This record gives sequence, C-alpha cells and structure tokens, in this order.
Amino acid sequence: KADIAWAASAEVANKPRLVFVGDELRYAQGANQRDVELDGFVNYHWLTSPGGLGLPKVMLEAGINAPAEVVGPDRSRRALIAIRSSPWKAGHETNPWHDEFDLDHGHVRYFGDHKPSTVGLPGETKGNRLLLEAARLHAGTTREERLLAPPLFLFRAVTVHRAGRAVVKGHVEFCGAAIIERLEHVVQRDPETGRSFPNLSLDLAVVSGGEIDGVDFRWIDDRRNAALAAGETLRHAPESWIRWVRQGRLAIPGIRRRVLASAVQSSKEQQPASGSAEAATLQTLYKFYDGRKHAFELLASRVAAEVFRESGARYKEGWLSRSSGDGGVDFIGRIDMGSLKASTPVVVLGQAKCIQPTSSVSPEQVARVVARLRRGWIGVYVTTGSFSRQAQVEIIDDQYPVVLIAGGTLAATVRRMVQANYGGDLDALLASTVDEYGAAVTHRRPEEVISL
Amino acid sequence: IAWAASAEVANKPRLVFVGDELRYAQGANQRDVELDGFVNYHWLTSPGGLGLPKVMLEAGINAPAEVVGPDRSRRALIAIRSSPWKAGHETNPWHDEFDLDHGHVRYFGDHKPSTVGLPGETKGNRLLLEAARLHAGTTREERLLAPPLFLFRAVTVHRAGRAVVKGHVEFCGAAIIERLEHVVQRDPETGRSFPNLSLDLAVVSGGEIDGVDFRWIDDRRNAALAAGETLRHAPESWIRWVRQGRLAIPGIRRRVLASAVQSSKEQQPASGSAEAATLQTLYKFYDGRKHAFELLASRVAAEVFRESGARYKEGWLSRSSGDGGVDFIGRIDMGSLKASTPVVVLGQAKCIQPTSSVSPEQVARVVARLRRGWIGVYVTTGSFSRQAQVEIIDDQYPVVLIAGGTLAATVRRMVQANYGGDLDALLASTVDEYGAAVTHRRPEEVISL
Amino acid sequence: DIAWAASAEVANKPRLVFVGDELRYAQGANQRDVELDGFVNYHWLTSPGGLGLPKVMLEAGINAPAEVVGPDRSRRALIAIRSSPWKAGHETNPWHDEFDLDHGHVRYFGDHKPSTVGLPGETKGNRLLLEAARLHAGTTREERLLAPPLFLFRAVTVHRAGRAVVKGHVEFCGAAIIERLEHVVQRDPETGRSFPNLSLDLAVVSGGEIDGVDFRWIDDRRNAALAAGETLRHAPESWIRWVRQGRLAIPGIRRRVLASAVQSSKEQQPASGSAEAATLQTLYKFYDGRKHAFELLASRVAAEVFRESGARYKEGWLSRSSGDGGVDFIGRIDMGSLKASTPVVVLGQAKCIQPTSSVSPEQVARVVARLRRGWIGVYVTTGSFSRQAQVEIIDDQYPVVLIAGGTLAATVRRMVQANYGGDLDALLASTVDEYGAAVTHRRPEEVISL
Amino acid sequence: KADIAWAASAEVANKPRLVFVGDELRYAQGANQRDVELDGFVNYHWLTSPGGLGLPKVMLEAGINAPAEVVGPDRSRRALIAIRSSPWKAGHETNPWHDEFDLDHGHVRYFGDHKPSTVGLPGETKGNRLLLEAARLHAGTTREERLLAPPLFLFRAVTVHRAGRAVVKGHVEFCGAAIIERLEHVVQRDPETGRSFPNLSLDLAVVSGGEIDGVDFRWIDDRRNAALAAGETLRHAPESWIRWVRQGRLAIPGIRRRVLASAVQSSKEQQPASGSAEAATLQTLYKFYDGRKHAFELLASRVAAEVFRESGARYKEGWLSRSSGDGGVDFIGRIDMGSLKASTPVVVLGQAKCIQPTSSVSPEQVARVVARLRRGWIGVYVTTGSFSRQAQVEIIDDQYPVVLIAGGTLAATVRRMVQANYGGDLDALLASTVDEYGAAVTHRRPEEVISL
Ligand SMILES: [Mg+2]
Ligand SMILES: [Mg+2]
Repeated sequence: KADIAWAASAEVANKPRLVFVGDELRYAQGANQRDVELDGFVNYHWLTSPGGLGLPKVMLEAGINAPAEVVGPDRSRRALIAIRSSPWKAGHETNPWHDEFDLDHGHVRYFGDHKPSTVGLPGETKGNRLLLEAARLHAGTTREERLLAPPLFLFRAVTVHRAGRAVVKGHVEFCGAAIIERLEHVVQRDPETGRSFPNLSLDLAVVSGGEIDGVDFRWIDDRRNAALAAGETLRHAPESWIRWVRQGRLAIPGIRRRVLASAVQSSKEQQPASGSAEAATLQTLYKFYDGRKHAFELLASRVAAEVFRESGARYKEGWLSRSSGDGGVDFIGRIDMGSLKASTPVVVLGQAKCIQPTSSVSPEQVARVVARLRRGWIGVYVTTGSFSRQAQVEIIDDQYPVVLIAGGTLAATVRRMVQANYGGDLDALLASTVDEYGAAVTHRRPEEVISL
Repeated sequence: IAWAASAEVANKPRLVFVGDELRYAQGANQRDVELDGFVNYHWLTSPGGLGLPKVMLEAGINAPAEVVGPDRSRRALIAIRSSPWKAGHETNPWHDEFDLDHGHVRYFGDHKPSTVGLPGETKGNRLLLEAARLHAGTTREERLLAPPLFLFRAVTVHRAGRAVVKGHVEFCGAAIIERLEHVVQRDPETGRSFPNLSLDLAVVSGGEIDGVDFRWIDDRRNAALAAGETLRHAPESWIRWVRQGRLAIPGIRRRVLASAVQSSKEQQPASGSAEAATLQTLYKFYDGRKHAFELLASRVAAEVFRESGARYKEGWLSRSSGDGGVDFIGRIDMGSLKASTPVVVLGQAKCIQPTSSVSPEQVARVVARLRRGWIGVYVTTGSFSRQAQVEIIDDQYPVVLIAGGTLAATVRRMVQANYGGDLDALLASTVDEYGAAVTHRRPEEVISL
Repeated sequence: DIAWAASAEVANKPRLVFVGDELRYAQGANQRDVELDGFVNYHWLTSPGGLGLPKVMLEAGINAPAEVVGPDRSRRALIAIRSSPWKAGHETNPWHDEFDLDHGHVRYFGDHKPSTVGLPGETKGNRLLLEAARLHAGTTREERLLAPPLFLFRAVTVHRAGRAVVKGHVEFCGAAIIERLEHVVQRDPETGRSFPNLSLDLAVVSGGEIDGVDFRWIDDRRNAALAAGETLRHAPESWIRWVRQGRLAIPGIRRRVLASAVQSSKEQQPASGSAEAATLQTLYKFYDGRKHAFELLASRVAAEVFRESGARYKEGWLSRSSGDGGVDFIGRIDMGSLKASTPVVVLGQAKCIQPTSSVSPEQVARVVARLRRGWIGVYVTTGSFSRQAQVEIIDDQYPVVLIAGGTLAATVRRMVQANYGGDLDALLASTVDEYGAAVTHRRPEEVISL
Repeated sequence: KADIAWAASAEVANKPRLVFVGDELRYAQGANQRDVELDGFVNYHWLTSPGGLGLPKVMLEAGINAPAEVVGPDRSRRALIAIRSSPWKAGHETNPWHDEFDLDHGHVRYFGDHKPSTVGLPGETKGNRLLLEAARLHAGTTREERLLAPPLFLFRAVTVHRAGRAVVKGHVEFCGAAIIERLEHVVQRDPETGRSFPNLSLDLAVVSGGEIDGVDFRWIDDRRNAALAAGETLRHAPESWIRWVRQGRLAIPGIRRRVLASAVQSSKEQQPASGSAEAATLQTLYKFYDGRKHAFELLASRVAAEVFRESGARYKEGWLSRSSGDGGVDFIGRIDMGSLKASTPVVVLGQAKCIQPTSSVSPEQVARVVARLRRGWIGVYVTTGSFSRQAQVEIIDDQYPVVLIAGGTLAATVRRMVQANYGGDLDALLASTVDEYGAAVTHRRPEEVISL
C-alpha cells in the first residue's frame, strides 16, 4: 500500500504538466483526479492535483481560494492562492469595482471578497485574510520572505461552445501567475441596501512564462509538498518568478508579461535583402532624392496610392500640402470604403522623409503625423530608411491607424511602377517628379479631398 | 456704337461660378476676356463699352463711386479681396474665416495701428458701416438700397503650364451683412492695441447656378436705373431678402454638401424586382428576430466590404453590454500585404419596414462609439432619412450605409452564388446555425487576434 | 489616580466611527453610556466620561469647544458641523448644503442670517470658519498642525421599533479640510431679504484602512497637555499627509466610494411636492411650445453649472433661431494659466420634454458624435435620462454633462433668487424676447476667438 | 458768476470724455482740475473730476480708493471705487501673490489691503471693507441693487518716456471698468518678513467697451450727481454694464473684454526675465532636476494640479506611469468638469521634460503627447525650457487640447507653492519629489483614473 502510493507520486513527479494562458479547462463539481481530459477539455482537478500525489483537491470557487497551511521543516507556508472571477453583467456600469484584466501588458486589478453583510473589518473573510497575509510576503524585502510568498494563480470564467449552443458554466481559463505589487482599501456601495462596505483592491503584475507563455504545474506540487523547503520549490518554477525572488520589486518591469497585437519588424526585415538589386536600387533612391525632398513627396504619394490599390480598395490621390520647407503633413489622399455609389470617404494624411536605409524613424516624428489625424482619418509614413522598434510598438499598442512604408515596400512598389506604365526607364518617373509635376500643390484643406 | 454696345453687354449673361480663378493684372484690359489662361477680372466686373470704369480690387475693401438714380442715390457694390496662405503658418486670430459650404464668412475690417481715431476713419470700415446700416433692414425700401458684397481671395495658380503666385483671385459668392461688431486687435509689429470692425456675413444661394449674373452689377452701376429696377439679374435669394428681411436669411444661404443625398426610392430595390420580394420576405421574417437579423447584418456587411478586394476579416457581436443594443465587430487590413494596418469595424442593425427610414440619432449611436481608427456600418431593411445622410456627409462621419436595396441586392447574390441552395436555409442559419457569437470582448480585441 | 484607570481605558481603547454611522443625539444624555435608545450615544463617542471633559455640543450649524491652551499654543480642537438636508427634493432655500461623499466633496454654507447686521461674519459660526480657514491654508506644517479638523454630522431618519422615527439621530459624514472659501450673496425666498454669507468647498479626507476615524484623535486635540505635533498619532494617514505636504495632498486624499454613477428617474427629478417640482412644472408648461427660448435658458443654465466649480467659462451662441438640428448652443471653457490656456469647445443640446419622459441613448449620441478632440458636451432637459443612456455614457466614456429636471430646476431657482429677486416670469420673458438676437452661424471652433 | 458756473457744468455734461484702455495719464496729487493736459500727458484730476462740475478730487492713492457716499434722492450710493496697482516688475516679481493682469481676456486677479500686522479678520482694513460692501452689490439679487453697485475703475502705475527719458513715478494707466466676478478668502506670506496672513482674493471681469475700447467719464459724473437717481445714471454707461445691471450673473461670461492677439510666445516670453528671483528659481529647478527625470515628473504632476486649481477645475491626483525608463506619458490625472451634482470625468495626460531653459520643445515632442489623446481627454506639457514656435503653431492650428507650461509658468507656480505650503523652503519640496516618486508609480491604464 505504501510502495504503490509512493511510486505513483514519483510517477507524476517525473512527467511535466504544462498549462498555458488561454487554456480552457473543465471545472466540474465532484470531478475525479484521473481523467486527463474531461468533456473535451483538460480537467481542472487533475491538472492542479493529480491522483498520484494522494493529495486533496484545490477548490476553485468564486473569489479567493487556498489549500491548507503547509507545515514543514522549512516553515509554515501557503502553497498558492487560486483566483476566480466572472464576466456576466447585471448592473449600471456594470461595476465601478469590476475586475480588470490587462494581460497584454501584464496587469490585473482585482477586488476582494468583502460582502456588505460581512460583520467585521477587511479582512474577517477568509479570502481577504489570505490576501493580506500573502501581501505581507509579496512586499518582502528579503529572499526569505519572497520564497514564502504564495503564487497567485489566475482563472477566468469563460463561455465554451461545442457543436451547437454555448455553455456558460463549467469552464475556466488560465490567466497566469502574478505578483502582488499593490494593495489598497476601498469603499464600495452596495445598491441592494444602498449601504457602503469596505473591501480590498489588488494591483497585480502578471509574470511571463519563459520562454513560452505557460506554467509547469509541478511547481504547485512543490509548493504543496510538506517535505520540501521554500528554496526547494524553484525547480519547475518559471525563470521570471525565480528572478523576482532573487531580486525584488525592481525586477518587475523586466519580468512583467508582454503581448503585442501584431508582429514587430526589425530594420533588417524591413529593408530589402543585403546585396539584392533592391538594395542598390534603394541606395540610388537615397542618392537621387537627397537634394530634393518634394519630388520624393510626390513619389511617396504615388507609392502610397499603388499600395492602397494593391489590396484592392479604390484610392483617390489628392495633392501635396507644401511647396517649400517642412511640416507635419506632406501629401493628402482619399480612400472610398465599401461598394461603388455607396462607398464612404476616408481622408489619408501622408508624410514622407528620405533618410539613410540604415537609419530608423523616431516615434515622435510619426506622432507628429498621428496628432493631425481626426476621426475617420488614416495616415501613411513613407521613408527610405527603417522604422524603430519603439515606433511600431507604440503604433500597435495604442492602435494607431498608420500605414508604414520602409525601404522594402518602397523598393517593391516602385519596381512594380517601373514595369507597369514606365517602360523600364526609372529616370522617366524620377525626372517627371522633379519638374512640371512638382509644381502642383493645390493648397487646400485636408478634409476638402472629400468634395472631389 | 455708343449705347448699342452697352445694350449688347446687357444681353450676354456673365455668370461667375463660385471658385472661378480670375486673372488680376495691374492695368489689365477691360475688353479682353481671357488673360494668361484665366478670365480677366476687370472685363468681368466692367466689360468696357458700358462707359463705366473698372471696379478696382486692391488688397482689402474696394468700391466704385456713388450711383445717382432717378430717385434716391445708391452704392453699387463692395469688392472684398483677401490673401491666403502663410505656407503652413497661420498667424492671425483676426484672420478671415471662410465656410462657404454653409454660406458663412467672417471678415475683419481694415483699421490699422497707424490709423488715428475710431473705425471707420479708414475708408473701408466707413463703407462697411454705411452698408451695414442698410443691411439692417426694417423696411423693404431700405433693404432695396443695400449694396451687395462680392468676395474674392487671392489664390496662387498655374499660368498655362507653370505656377504664378500673385496677380490672381477667386470668386466667393455674394453676401449679406448679418452682423457688425467692434473688436480690438493687437498689432504684432508695434505691440499696441487698435480698434477695428468684425463682420459676420451670409453668402446667399445662387439658385439655378451657384455663381451670380454680373449684369446685376451693371444694372446697379446704371445711373438711369432705379433701385427696384436693378433686381433682374440678381439671385432669387437676394430678392427674397429684400422682400422679407433678416428673417429670410437661414433659407437663402449657400448650402453645399460634399456628397449627394439619396431618396427612399433609390435606397430600395426596383418596385417590380425579385430582390424587392426577397427583401419583403426578409422584413417579414426578421420582424421579431433582432439577434438573427444582426448576425445576418454582420455577414452582409462583411460581403459588401469584401466586394471590393479589400482584405476584410469578421469577428463577433456585442449582446452583452447590459440591456444595450447589439453590435457586430469586424476588422479590415489596410494597404498591401505585410504593409498593413488593422481597422476596427463597429456595426449596428435595425430591421424596419422598407418604407420606413432611419433617424439621425440612431446612426449617431454608432458614430459616437467610434474611436480613432474605427469605422462604422449600419444595416437596415428600410431607408435612411435625409437629415441622417446630411449629418453624416457634413460632419464627415465615417459610417457605411446599407439600405434595403443594397441589403437585398447583396443577399440575393450571397446565396445562389455559393450556397447551392436558397434563402430559407440562410434564414434558418441566422437563427439556429448562428446562435450566440457575441462574447464578452471589447471591439479593440479584434485587431489583437 | 483612581479615575486614571477609566481614563487609561479611554486612552487605550480605539474608539472608531465610520462615515454613515447613525448616532443617537440627546442633549440631556450622559457621557458614560455607550448606547442610548437603540443607537450609539453621541456624547459618549465624542467625549467619554472617562476623560472628564465637557460635552461637544452639536447644535444645528457650526459648533466648536472653547479654545484649548497647550504648553506651546492655543488651538481649537475641532469644529463640529450639523447639516440638515432633510428632503429628497430639497427645502425652499436655493443655497442648501450638498454632499458628494462618494467623491469626498461637500458644498457647505455659512450661518449668516437675513437678520444679521454687518459683514460676514459677525456671527460666531462664520467667525470660527474664517479662523479655521486661516489654519487650513497654513503656509507651514506648524500652522497646519493647529488647524481644527471639521467633523461633519447630518440629521437623519432611522428605522427603529415604532415603524421608523425622525429626529434625535445624526449621521457621521467624515473629517473635512477647507478647500475653498468665497463670498456669496443669498436671498431668503420667504422674508425676501438679500444677505451676504460664506460658500465653502470642503474635502472629506480618505480614512485609509478604515472608512472613518478614531475619536481618540479628538481626545488628543482636546488634551491641553499635548503639543499640536503630538496629536497625530490617532489621525488618518490622509490628514498627516496633508499636514506634511499642505495643499499638494488634497487631490489625492479625498474620500472615494466606488458606486454606480447611474441614477434613477426619481433621483434626477424633484420631490413629489417640492418647490423645485413646481418650478419644473412652470418651466415645462412654459417652454412646451417654443424650444428655442428654452435653448437660450439652457445655455444660461449650462453656464451656471460650469461656473459653480469656479471654472473659466465663456458663452458663445445659439446655433439656430428656427428649426431643429444636432447642436442647440455653443460655449467655451478656458483651461490653464491666464497667460497660456487651452480652450475647450462646449457643445450644447436642449430638449424640453415631459418631466416624466426620458432621454434616449441615441438622442445623447447625436450630440456626442459631434464632439471633436478636446471638445466637451452638455445635455439639458426638463425630463430625465434613460438608464441605458447613462450606461453608454459611462461605458464608452462620453464627455457629456447631464442636466435633468432636478438640477435644471434647482439651478434656475438659484438664478432667479440671485438675479431677479424671485421673479421667474421675468426670466422666462427674457428668454422669449432675446433668443432670436443671440444666434450666429459660426462654426464651433470659432468660439476660441471670443 | 452763476452764469459761467452753470454753463461750465452744462458744457461738461454735454461733452463726452472718452478714456481708452492703455491710456497714460499724468497723476499729481497737487494738480488742478482745469488743465486737461499736464506735463505732456492728460491730467488725471481733470479727467476724473472736471473743474466745471465743482466736485472734489477723486484721489488715486496706492491701493483702494473711494469718494464720499453720494446722497441721492433715490437713496445713498457709492459713486465708484478706484484701484491703483503698484507694480510692473517685468518678470522681477518676488511676491507670489501680486495682482495679475489679463486684459486681453478681460480678467484681473486682484488682492486686498490686509497687512501682516493687521489685527482681525479680512477685512478690518478700510480697503477690504470697501471691497466687501461693493461685492454685496456686485452680486445684487435685483436690478436695483445692481443699479446701486459702484463700478471698479482699474489703474496701473506705469513708467513713461515721451522725450527719451523714463519716468518711474507720477504716471498711471487705465485698465477698464471691472465687475467683481469672485471674492474668496486667501492666505499669503510676505517673503520679506516671513509672516503669513489672511487676505481677500478677487477675480475681476473687465467689461467690453462695445463700440469704443474704453469708457465715457460722464457716467462717473452722473453716478456722483446727487440730483440723479441710480437708474438715471446709466445714460452714459457702456452697453455691457447696462446688460449686466439687467441680467446679472448671466451676463458676465459674455461681456468680458476681448483683445485678439497672437497666442504664440517667443522663447524670451516663455522664460522669466533675467535678473529676477523667478529666474533664479528656474535655475535651481533645472540644476536640481538635470539628472532626475521621474522626480521631475512627480513635480510636474503637482504643478499641473496647481495650475488646474488656478483655472477653477477640480483636479484629482492620479499616478506616474513608470519609475524607470522613458515613454510617451509620464503622469496621469483627472478633472471633474461641471458642478457637484452634474459633472463628467476628463482624463489628463502629462509629460515632463527637464531640458535647457534656452532649449525649445520640438513639435514632434509635443505631438508625442498629443497623439495619445482620446476625446474627453486633455494633455499637459511641463518643461524647464520653452516651446518651439512651430510646436505652438501646430498646437493652435489643429486645435490640440494641450496645456503648455514652460519655464516661466513653472517657476512662478513653484514659487507660490513653496511660499504657501513650506514656508519658503524649496529644499523640502525638492526632497519631497525625490523621496516620493517611487511609491506614486502604478501600471494601470489612464482610463482607470475615473475610479479614483
Ligand atoms: Mg435641440
Ligand atoms: Mg518625461
């Protein structure tokens, strides 16, 4: 009876049990601990506590959860804290005290479980007590305290579909492990009685799984192990959390989870391939348009036009704002979105800047264009050089409606315009943009492109 | 040819469209029409042969001599000339404000820091006061004498082939003085403050033609003609003003929309079309099925956006809000492949009788939700009210409109061009095979997937 | 030394009271009983018998114990204030105390009476308020240490044994710092007298870990053997922070209660039979036919509402003299330094509907849609705003100020009582005769030139 | 005898004495009331009280002045109140609570005559008593009370030079007629003696002259005319004033004097004048925050707060976006626009930039802040330097809702903050920003400031 129960624990201790952010789990009431996948999804109780360990379940009810206080040769320890929130609304805001999940930037604001009927002060409820006691450890200035600091695992109630219909109850979503970076006392007004009650407000920093966005659940097996030390649990623990226990609060901005919407391109993958014809072509473009910026602005307008038409959308070229000097906007255009005789106008603000293909564009120069954009307006930045990482990061993060055109796209679109209606001769378009054509500035308001 | 030439001038209409670029040269001929690729200004104001000198148009306020008639004396007209622009450096808070699309222009008088005394000691402002007194109105006989104000702005042009900066102007309609004020301006050169005049002006609607018949000027410069005899080549707007007064101003001002307003008939399918029948069946089906009609709306809007080559990608709905109306979310990839930028598409739907129209506020509920980088789309079985379209165009609301006509048209080719069946399966699809696809996600998350 | 046991008990036992606590207030009650008639004894909580100190009287208005003489200075321990809001719609006085405890803001008026001779304030209350204001704006931490905390109390109607009972009970509303004190001129609707008085903006500080205070703070402040710097050991963290930093602490120490900003139709409308209700009736019955005169009135009302804060508001124009459209009127709010400030274009919409009717989210959205970047909106109505409209304004974060029946009626009451001497019909006539003249056809952006 | 006198008074009553805003008047206490021109300038005493009237002088001593109560048949009334503002330091102000003139916007911030050694509440002094008795009528509840209201005529001591020789004393200038828009309690501290004292602060609304940029002094003659009733004294009053008498509070935001002037300031104008105490303060600021970025961000948060408080808006302290590194947004606040009952939250984005006081902020740097602004949001840029002219014109043209705080504004605001809270001790403030910039940093989204 001992050899078997031990060999099973060793068996589950050998195999890794990974979870990932977004993983739909099946949280069933009275579920076993053997079924690896219940009802199509990975079973919760098995993932958190396999049957091989011989350990009881880690309940995940609405609010704050925690298993028994782990007593050990190390010290008294809290294994972990399991958090669960809802999304179904039935109110006015619905809540001024609603839990906010910013997983893309690794930050979650979560509110305590103090009820208006709770007789006492935060936190007489088990949940808030666990939260305070853990907060004291997360605010630890030593490794001896941060080792004891129980990991807060996040879960989110999700609606899961199958073949037909949608199941709202019975499923959860792993959101990650987090550090308690701030705790506050708040006052929430219960609308049922119109009476104010106190509560807790946690600012949490979600740590990123290295190298892939996930967590090995054997770490929890380590935490729950009453025969282990606090330092003996950092074997299957993510490197970020380890770096937190090793460093402190100063490691937070470096280990905090970070997810962008779209991909970011380096200067090398924005510029054409080294040695290719497009490289020498871009160099000749930088050499030719170094003296005159305006012809480069006209070129940029035409290029932008061909780029917007490349997708399929109907584009209408407007004009060029300036004839001398510099400004925030260099050229104006318009995009008719939809079908013919029903399409809606979208003003296209354009900025062009000729620069070394090795050089990159600063985010403030892009922002000088973004700032002029009103509702229903989009932008386009045309350059010979590349775009800095922070530029694209700020664009993606803040959801900036700006089309980026670096060396590569410029070279390709121009090369397509050299073959289409230029007849191979590039100096034809190059010189045509220099004289005659460059005199047309129109000099009108940007929103007046709609009228024509 | 003495009076016969002047009578020959009174036969040929000299219509001057609002926006016509004119050639203004120092010592320009009054006989030659076209000058340097442009219509000569001096000939336009004074054709020569009328026995009348050319109406000068120097910087700011101009006016010809007083006109002596058979009864009473009248001022012919007032010729204004401005000059934009400062090449990306608008400097004056006392700059003239031109809103021709709504027939409104605010113009500032020509008092100068050097000018001693109060406005208008200066000739221009003096003329402005004198005219404004008549523009006040009260009686129709008093409005009858009020001199029209013709507006011009110096526009940099292109002489046949290459650009020319100075020596060219641009017509800007005829205006009524609706407000006179005294303002104080600080001269940047000196730093000291000087008084001046500020004028709110209503540019009247031309009527059949946006421009005006310049023979009106000739009639007003005609000494033999009386005041009430000068209103024959004048726009009906000005006549309505002389009749009524300051009350007729809202209904006579120039009104220009960037686009055209469609009627209910053209927003609906042809009266005898099969698509009209399918539309009627659509309405009869989704009368009490809002959610299904909204999923359908998501699909239809998706196919409409797709029917252009534009890289469109669908998403979800939003029936979670909290007693809030349902809206579908989509996303468009803007520009070429790789060189692309996401755009969130927020759409709403309303199944109404094909005869019924959508109010401006209902569309505005979609417009309001739009953050920068978003576009809206409204889908309905009925039509769209005039005022809604007006507000969308005028205020430049980025919202795509799909009436019953476009709806039925796109739906008709959305089934028997891919389904391999009929409309019934789709009507059942939006109910059963669609179900709940709203989720609890913000519209911004569609660009993150 | 024998009573020093009870005194030590008092000094050692934390005596907490929370914002919203119901206290039994009886003048003849003793300071030894902790409970009286079902509720906590006010006089015990404020001045326990173990201290042997006199009672802290809570007369209606402004109260303060005799000056406390310390080894260093002579300080006023505290200033107890008892307001009496009483009514759901309000009383008859246009200048009544209003509470925004969910945001730690209280508009409170001085005790200057119509029958008061001289300048504000020859009355003891206003005098105490000014003497307190001398310290609440202390130029040093030492001065701020002497500053008497304002303890707000507020008469209420508790639900006891005999099917609820009015009077005899007060409500603790927190400890306050005087943000602002200005000269105001009020008018008694009944007597007809116009008199000066003091208008005070008060900041109810955040309690921190608890939503209230420890009255041992008051015990320390009343202790004549303690220096002012020795009395902060039981004071709120927000208060200590204020004493240290001064005015720089106020924006971050106000009490905040996370509560639904959505209001019902009953809250937005006056009481069933209040003065504001009759005012609203006169307004609706008057402006039922003509919408433009009401647009003018709404312009004035929006102006007053924005000017309450002390903001730099400048009127613009009225859009249309006939017909209907998206925006009814235009104004502006200069924000920043007097030398270099940025203007905020204000877009207004007026709609006179049945006071029982509500404004739809689409009707609000017609206004919100017109808002450019840097622009703010305002919607004025005789009716209310639907729940969903407010929900969408909160959700999608619409920069729009909502002025419904109650706010309109109250504001109009103040305007009438302070400019036309209680003559509503004069104001109405002025709106009818002057609306046509206050109309321009300018773009909203042109308001910056004003 | 009687013929000449009565004809003199009649000829004064039938002749408009127009005085414009900015006019320089010769003021001699021993001058006569006959000469209309004294020492190359207009005689003050003649202008304010012509000899033909036979009325006593309207003395203009330093501070607040008022003639004897006019015993009219309607009742007793005050003719007017003549304010004289002592200084123009041209930037060399040492007292933070000096009177501020903004005549281009018809606003004047004025301060009472309460002295540090004054015993009693404001105002036991004659001046403050005059201002309070006046304010009683300026906020008159009826048209008649407003008819009784004595107009405030503002005068500022000026240095004149008509021959090429500057004369510091002896001459004053007209600054229009004003309405007491606001009268509030305030506490000042004389930096000299170091003594703090209470006083009155006033927001004055200089009214629009209408057709003329000034007033006709026959209005004053009529108010001083004891034979005239109060209602009969408006015959030569400005239209704005009559409109105020009729309407009341509702007229004020529409009758303020307005002067159209360029909002663009030079680098010299955005900086405190050289040789001033304020310039020394700015020097100390730049020198102290030359290496500190985030401390300067905290300080900038505080300063922004104070400026918004000056505007009258209710500001709410939010947080700092980061404790380390750089970014677009440094600090976040909130403004509850409207009244207590009816209001809306306005998110405030802030950016700090401790550059050289001679260095100017580029359009791209400002636009990096503007680009982050949604609707219902406002921005604010705080710098030790100035803003480039191009940045300013880009702000004005596209109407960017951003508050500009350059070196001068910053320094002045800091001087007032220090004098009013730390007893003139700047080190306390600086150390406060250095020691508290770490615990003010949160990783929340700017929209979360509505919950604070
Ligand atoms: Mg309206
Ligand atoms: Mg910074």
